[PDB]
Amino acid sequence: STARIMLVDDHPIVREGYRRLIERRPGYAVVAEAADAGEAYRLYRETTPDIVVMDLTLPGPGGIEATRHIRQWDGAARILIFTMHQGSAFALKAFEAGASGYVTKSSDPAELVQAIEAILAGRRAMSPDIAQEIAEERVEG
Repeated sequence: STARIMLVDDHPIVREGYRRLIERRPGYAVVAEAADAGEAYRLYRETTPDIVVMDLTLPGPGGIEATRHIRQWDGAARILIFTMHQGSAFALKAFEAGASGYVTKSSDPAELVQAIEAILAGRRAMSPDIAQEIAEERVEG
């Protein structure tokens, strides 16, 4: 049940912590690591991974701008925004931009791999806290 992944985070050591987390789910290989949007686009084109995982916040343009760029080149691109920032604000955006998942970094660690798992399954991934915020906002809307 296999997969190649790209990580785009400007936090070189946390990035590594998350690589090691992702790779405990066997079959999953983190195949390119990027530190900003530019390097991301480049490496996407040249490894065309099964899924990219990106911060929302990047030195330069962030994951949402990043996501547009990549989708413009590859409309089927699977991107998971993974972030510390929350609020149905940004996730709606991220979504309207093409992201297939928006997960928060203080959710239960497991979230990350699950999300990746579900996106590859072909579904849209949302940690609880953001699902709650969006739903909660549709409810009083």
